[PDB]
Amino acid sequence: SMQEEDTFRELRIFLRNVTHRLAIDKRFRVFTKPVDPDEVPDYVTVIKQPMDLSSVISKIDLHKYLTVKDYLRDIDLICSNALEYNPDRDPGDRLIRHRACALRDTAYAIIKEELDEDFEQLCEEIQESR
Repeated sequence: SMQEEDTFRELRIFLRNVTHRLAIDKRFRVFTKPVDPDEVPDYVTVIKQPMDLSSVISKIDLHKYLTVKDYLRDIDLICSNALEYNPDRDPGDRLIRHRACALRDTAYAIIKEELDEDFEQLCEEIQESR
C-alpha cells in the first residue's frame, strides 16, 4: 500500500544517512569502494562475496533492503570479508581488522541509538506479509 511504500522510503532515507556517515569516516576509507584487482589480485580469489559501502548505497537505491536486518547483513559481510582476508599477525592485517570491527560496531551503535524499535518491527511485518 501507499502507507507501506512510505515506510520503506523512510527506511531508505535512514540507511542512506547511516551509510554516508560511515563512508565519510577516515577509518573506513578502505571499505568505501570495491577492491581493485590491479592493486590486489588475490582478493577476487579469496573473497567469494565482495561488499563495500558504495555497493550498499547502490542496493539501498535498488530497494534491496526492506529491513534494517537485511542492511546489517551486508555491513556484517564487509566486516567478515575483511577479517577473512586479513588473518595474519602482521600490522597491516591487524590495522584492517581493527577498522573492520570499528565499522561494524559503529553501524550497530548508530542503529541502536537512532532507530526506533517499533519502526524496524513494522518493516519486518510488512516484509513477512509479502
